[PDB]
Amino acid sequence: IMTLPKIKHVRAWFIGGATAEKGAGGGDYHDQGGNHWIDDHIATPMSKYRDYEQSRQSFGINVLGTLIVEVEAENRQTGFAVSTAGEMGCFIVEKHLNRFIEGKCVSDIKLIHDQMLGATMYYSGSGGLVMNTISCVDLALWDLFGKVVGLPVYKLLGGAVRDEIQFYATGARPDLAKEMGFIGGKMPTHWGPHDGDAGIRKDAAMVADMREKCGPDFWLMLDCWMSQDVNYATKLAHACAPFNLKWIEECLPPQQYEGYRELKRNAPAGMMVTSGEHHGTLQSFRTLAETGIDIMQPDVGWCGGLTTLVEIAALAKSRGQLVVPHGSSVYSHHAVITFTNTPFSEFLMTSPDCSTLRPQFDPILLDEPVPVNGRIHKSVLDKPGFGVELNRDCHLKRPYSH
Amino acid sequence: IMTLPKIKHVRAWFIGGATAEKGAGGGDYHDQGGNHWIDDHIATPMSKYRDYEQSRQSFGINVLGTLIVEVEAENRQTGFAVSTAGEMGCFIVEKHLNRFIEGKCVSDIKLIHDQMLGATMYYSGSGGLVMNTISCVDLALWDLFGKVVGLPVYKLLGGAVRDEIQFYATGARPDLAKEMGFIGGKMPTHWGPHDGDAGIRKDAAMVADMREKCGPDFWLMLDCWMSQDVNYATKLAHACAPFNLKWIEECLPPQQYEGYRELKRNAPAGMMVTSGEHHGTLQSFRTLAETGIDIMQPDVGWCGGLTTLVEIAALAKSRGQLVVPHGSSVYSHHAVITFTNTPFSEFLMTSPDCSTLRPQFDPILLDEPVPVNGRIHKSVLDKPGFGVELNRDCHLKRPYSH
Ligand SMILES: O=C(O)[C@H](O)C[C@@H](O)CCCO
Ligand SMILES: C[C@H](O)[C@H](O)C[C@@H](O)C(=O)O
Ligand SMILES: [Mg+2]
Ligand SMILES: [Mg+2]
Repeated sequence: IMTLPKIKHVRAWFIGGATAEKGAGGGDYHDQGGNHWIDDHIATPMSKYRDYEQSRQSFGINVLGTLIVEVEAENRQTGFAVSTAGEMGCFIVEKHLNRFIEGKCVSDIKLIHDQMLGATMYYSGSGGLVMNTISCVDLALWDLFGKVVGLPVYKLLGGAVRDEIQFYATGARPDLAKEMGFIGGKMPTHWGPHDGDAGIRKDAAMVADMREKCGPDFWLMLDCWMSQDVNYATKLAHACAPFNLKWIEECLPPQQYEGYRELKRNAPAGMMVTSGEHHGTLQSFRTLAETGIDIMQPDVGWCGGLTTLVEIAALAKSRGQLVVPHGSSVYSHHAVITFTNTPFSEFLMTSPDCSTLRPQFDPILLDEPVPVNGRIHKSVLDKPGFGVELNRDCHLKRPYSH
Repeated sequence: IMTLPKIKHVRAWFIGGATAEKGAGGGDYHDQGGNHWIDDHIATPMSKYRDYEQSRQSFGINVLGTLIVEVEAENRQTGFAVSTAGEMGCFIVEKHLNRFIEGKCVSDIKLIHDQMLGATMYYSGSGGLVMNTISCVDLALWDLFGKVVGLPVYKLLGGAVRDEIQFYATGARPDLAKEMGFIGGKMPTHWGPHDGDAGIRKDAAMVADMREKCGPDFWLMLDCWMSQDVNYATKLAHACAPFNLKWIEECLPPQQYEGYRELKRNAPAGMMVTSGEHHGTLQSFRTLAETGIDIMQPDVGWCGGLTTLVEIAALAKSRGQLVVPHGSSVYSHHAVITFTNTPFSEFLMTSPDCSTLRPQFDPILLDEPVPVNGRIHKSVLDKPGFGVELNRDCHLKRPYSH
């Protein structure tokens, strides 16, 4: 029998965010610099305001920054993970959650997870900031466990059900993505309800243009980042039907379950409606799944962690729905390669102009895998835990201790 | 016409919490000391764990502490409010929300509220910590506006619809509350699902005992603080029917809307099922209301603020449902005294043994009204804003600035 060490320490750091260096990248996808496609007039719940229409950074989409959680075993072996939470995330880990982590066996992952959810239920809001923090701890624990055992997380889960992961790319250049080998391209909408018919015409024209440039089989999708209402989303969906838009994503704020049910009913035949990247907790996904949307897209570092993601996958599978996680790099790779119902995955372009394969969490992860010709072979993931190391060269800050 | 000043500064402080003095009380109801009824073997989602069964403080119900938000107008007049968020709440106000507040007219309350919701949607989780912070800002704004205009918030809202507010008391001593003049007493359950039939027997016996001591007309209620499941809650509800328990509260975690619908259907005839203190955003309450529960109980400082509470009241009223806010002291008083569908209100005993009328938010609020003979006359609320001043004698800490 294999002997397992206990967890000795848990520590949290952060980079980027309102109290560090702006544009640090890493865990917080939106903590970028200037002239980045990911901040180029993207439609949001705030773009109806003139002062917040051109830039998401202007309303503060980058204030949190990156949270880094590292768990150390008694034998000095360590595991870690990153997510979006920054300094406040550090407070939660160092001043609250540490009590459930330290002293546990490295294999007590599900126990620690349940205790974190139970202990923070009174202030977690079942999603967002607090759940991002819990997710980061969960991932760090899986990483440590796999590194202690000497196995990649995907093998601990029951092995891969496919030899490689195929990706679609999210960014402003589906055409460049096709050249890179991706199977599809998801573009962000730039106009919203306040833009009316003109907004619909413009975003639909954007899709029409890429359809002409990419061909019929390369998938095209629209990401709406919680910026619409049912009527606008319905009009946009129908305006894009002629171009065989594969799916229209997150048209509504997360609490609007009833609206998603209506939107899905109104959707053009064969066109999928998706959401989920901002939802958290298994129970929320149960409610989301029952709205009838085609694909739920939890972010492994935001939905509650790998422990929760695996449950969401089972939920979707029981209903014949697909689960295609939001970004997440290796944290998603090790999970989805084992999911029969995750036939493809997402790669969110961190490259300012979507012309290069800059790593998903650049530069916080050392040796971070990137799709080559739109794919990541399972052999690439054949390393202990999630297979990466923390880039200690980054200016990590430790705001709290215990 | 009256001239209104612009908002010049917004500042956040905190007391209590994991990074200050434990047991500070104030905004965080649970940041108490030892031997307090509010921490006496209260059933929770964590009490199934032996190490966290006896005390909620042990699992960290007190790590956040009190958040204090003060908004200052150009004319030097100030308004403020308190809630549960502490240090992290300060980060959110000083490093993110300040951009939507400063520079606005003191009357731009609803605008600032919508911008706070839109700008934090990507990490707010629609409730909990972030929403508590937003609520605190909202309340501070109403306070400032009323103080600038020279009117109590309840008059700005459209006046009182009753001359006094009648209260029920939450605590371990319904009998002592009856002597104090309260119209009812809500007790916390001490056992949970893991305790099975014995747990049900014990909490039901507790209700039976108070029914014998208090008489038939004094109301009795059970608060279950998200600690049960549908079957346990159903059994407990039926076990308490013989004693005419008025309602059984928050039996399930907030995301379990489907469970609440089932619980309400299973409830004994005439017995009410309530929840809502941990829910946030108007949309969540729409979903909650549709489960059919009888009373929604948002906390003004957690649900999104006064701006949101007024909307929730309209939602409930449109359906014939009642809205009875969770604690909140003056922040609830000024709102509910104007609600036709809030016939009574709650006073959560901060007194360690529920024998005295220690102020709801003691000691952070100066001149904080307390029910006298179970009531608060509207004349008591006849002061600008929410009618109270910040107890600057407390050891307020300013972790962030901008
Ligand atoms: O699904 C995703 O990769 C994210 O939602 C992309 C998002 O950050 C860009 C805004 C699109 O409207
Ligand atoms: C005593 C209970 O656990 C809560 O702290 C009280 C709260 O839920 C209320 O409704 O007052
Ligand atoms: Mg998306
Ligand atoms: Mg309650």
